Amino acid sequence: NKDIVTRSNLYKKYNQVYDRSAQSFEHVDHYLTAESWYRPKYILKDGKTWTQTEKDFRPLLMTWWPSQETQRQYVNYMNAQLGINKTYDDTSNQLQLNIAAATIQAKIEAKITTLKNTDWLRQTISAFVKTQSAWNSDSEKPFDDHLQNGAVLYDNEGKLTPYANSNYRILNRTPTNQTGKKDPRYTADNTIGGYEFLLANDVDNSNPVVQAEQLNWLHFLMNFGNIYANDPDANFDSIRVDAVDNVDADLLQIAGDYLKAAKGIHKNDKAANDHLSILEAWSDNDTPYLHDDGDNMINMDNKLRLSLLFSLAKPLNQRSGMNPLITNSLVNRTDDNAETAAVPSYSFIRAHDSEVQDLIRDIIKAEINPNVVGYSFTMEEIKKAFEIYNKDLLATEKKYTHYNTALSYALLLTNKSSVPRVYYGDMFTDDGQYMAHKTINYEAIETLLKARIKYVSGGQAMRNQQVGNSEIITSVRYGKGALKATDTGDRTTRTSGVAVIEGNNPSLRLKASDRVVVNMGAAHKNQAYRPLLLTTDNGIKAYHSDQEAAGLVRYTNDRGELIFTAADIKGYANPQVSGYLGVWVPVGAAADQDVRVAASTAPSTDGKSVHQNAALDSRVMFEGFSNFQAFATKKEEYTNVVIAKNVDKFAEWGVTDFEMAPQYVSSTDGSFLDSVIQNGYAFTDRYDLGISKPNKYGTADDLVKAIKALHSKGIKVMADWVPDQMYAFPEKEVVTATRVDKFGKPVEGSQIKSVLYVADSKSSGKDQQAKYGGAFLEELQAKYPELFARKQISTGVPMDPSVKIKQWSAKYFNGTNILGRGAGYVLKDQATNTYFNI
Ligand SMILES: [Ca+2]
Ligand SMILES: [Cl-]
Repeated sequence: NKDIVTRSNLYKKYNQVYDRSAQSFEHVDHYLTAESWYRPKYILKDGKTWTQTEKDFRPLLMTWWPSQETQRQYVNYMNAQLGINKTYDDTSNQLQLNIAAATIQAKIEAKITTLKNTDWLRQTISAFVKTQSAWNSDSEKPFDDHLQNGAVLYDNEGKLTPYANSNYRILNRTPTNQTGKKDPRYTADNTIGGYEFLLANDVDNSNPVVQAEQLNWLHFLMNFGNIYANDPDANFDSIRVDAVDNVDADLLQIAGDYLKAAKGIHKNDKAANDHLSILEAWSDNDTPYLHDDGDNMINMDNKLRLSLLFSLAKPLNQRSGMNPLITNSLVNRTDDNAETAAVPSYSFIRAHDSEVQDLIRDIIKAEINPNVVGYSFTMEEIKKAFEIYNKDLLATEKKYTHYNTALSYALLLTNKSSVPRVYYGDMFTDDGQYMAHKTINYEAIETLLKARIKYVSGGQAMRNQQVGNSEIITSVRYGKGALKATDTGDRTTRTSGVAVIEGNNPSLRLKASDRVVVNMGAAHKNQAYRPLLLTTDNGIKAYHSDQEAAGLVRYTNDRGELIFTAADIKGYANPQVSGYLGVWVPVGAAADQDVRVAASTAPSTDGKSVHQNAALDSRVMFEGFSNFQAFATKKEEYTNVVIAKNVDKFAEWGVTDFEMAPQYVSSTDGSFLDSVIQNGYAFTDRYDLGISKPNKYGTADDLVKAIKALHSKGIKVMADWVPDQMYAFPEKEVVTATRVDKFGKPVEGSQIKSVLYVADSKSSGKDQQAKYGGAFLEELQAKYPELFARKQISTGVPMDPSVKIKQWSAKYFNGTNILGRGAGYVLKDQATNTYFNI
């Protein structure tokens, strides 16, 4: 318990602790750590004269050691640090070691007076502690496939840490596994459809008090303008649910219920489309889960992503056939004639995380360091990887980066029955200042986005034709008002629609007798067509008007068929195309032609909130950041400042939904990619949206101006809801902990098995969390009582708003990534085998 901490020290009555008080020890929850300092009764001032101790704290390992072997190692170490040329071996006795320590002590106090400070000794003792297997990674091994090498799970009933107890920490309650059993309804994924421990400090989203706080935070983000700036035009309109497969899926009912109660998205498409919210949910069970739950949010179409990636973007010898582009999707686009698609979705080829950091890892693991752990890169590894990356982008033969980006975007931006999401890093450089440098594909993508507003409407037909040595796909939109190939349309149908012709093989050669006959639809008999995009020897030629293409007009026949031959279609191999891209639009669309349609106020009657109809198809999502954006050097280069200045560009592209980066002030621990490039996903304060300090994207005021500028053009703005984990807490806590895998299963024969461990898991209690934490739970329970009545699926009980989280503490977390502090960091009395409690 509390004894006296010392025949280990022969200056025992000088070096013994000032008093029996707690104020004379650097403790964590009244326990002592190998790095704990204390106030002795006397200091050996300048290693000369025993002086009698104000702010004169000294290391405990100066005068106390857990084992005699540790004293030896401490003597050997500090001898080498202070220039004492003498080591002591295995057979040395206790008197020799005590005199060695009572010499080290003297020279320590000499250097404290010479150097006039103590930092050097903090670093020297820390360094010594990290050499001992019981106080470093050695006792935390073996490592597992956790992104940060391993995790520890906080025990629900800890006799020595009752303040860290919980009746919850219910793990792996993914949408698939929400009830603690695999859902029998969803068979596309044989697994439990995710895992609890992803990164850093894992928030216990099974805790009813934490569930209430996540809703509190959700309300805050959807009212950020009203709350921060008393400005109702600066609110986030929508959310992205980050890391769905790594959190308790009760948050999906909580967020869906909130959108229904607060925004009325279930009433009609106008409400739903004004607050269009998305998941990042990787399991193939999550889409059908979300559909049954009421389409309160939309998921990615992961099948179409993989179809694009493997048909178009992969290297030439790893490339699949093209037919997946038609059939391997939530929607079979062979003949899509539906007023409303069965399931709503968003579609993409890349995102901030998907096919960016994966490519940087491939480059690092290849040409620099093969022992890289997950995505835990150093900034130097990143900077040099990007020299290889940026050169590969402009190569015809790419070894690392995507082929056929423009072919992918031609399908994404003409496909029916999905909301396309354009990735920032496909129009601008993944690195560098925001919107500073255009990619070689910027023009093609910009042309398609403007064309989409003007031409892309009506039913869809995709065909896969075997011709010459290879294959092509055609994708057609029949024009506004023409759902079917037989619809003869009105005037606007005639001057809308589009044909996309694509091949994914550079050797594609048509025989002289080969015809590609593309049915444009019954509205397009005997009609002039002109190119929008054509593949050339060196890249892609874009056509910004009918007149720019005046020389390349061709005609449909009396059956409404465009016909192409060897003269028109062949394989190419340049930095932009590896195969063929041709895009054709009808001649004579007015300069201001817009075939998009607004969401109706008519009541929804199918029990779903979001409907993949012409109104949702008219939307475009923009992922408005890159992980590897440069840090701003001046205020004009801040992302949110550039966004406000360039908002006219987004409206011109038909961006309806601007997905902003997470706006939380980033932690700087560098324990993951996210906390090295400071994207916003690694944070300590959920409510610090550039308030205490700028985020990577600017000040809180810069954010407010960015949201208002986007709102000024009718553009909705999405907040990144990130309830899975938090990084780099400033206050230590002692927890009873067990070494686990990412699923929370206890490991082999770990020395960390219901033992004390020192976590960084307490917030300051003086941050934005302390101000806004649970601040809106009374307002929410008053307006929307049904939210707090619902018995959540994973727990069987409602959210508990009776407690407010002003300070994060281990009792609200499942556990943490291993911190390299070891299984024995909390000091015991050698004799009693008892943890020191003060
Ligand atoms: Ca989790
Ligand atoms: Cl259909």
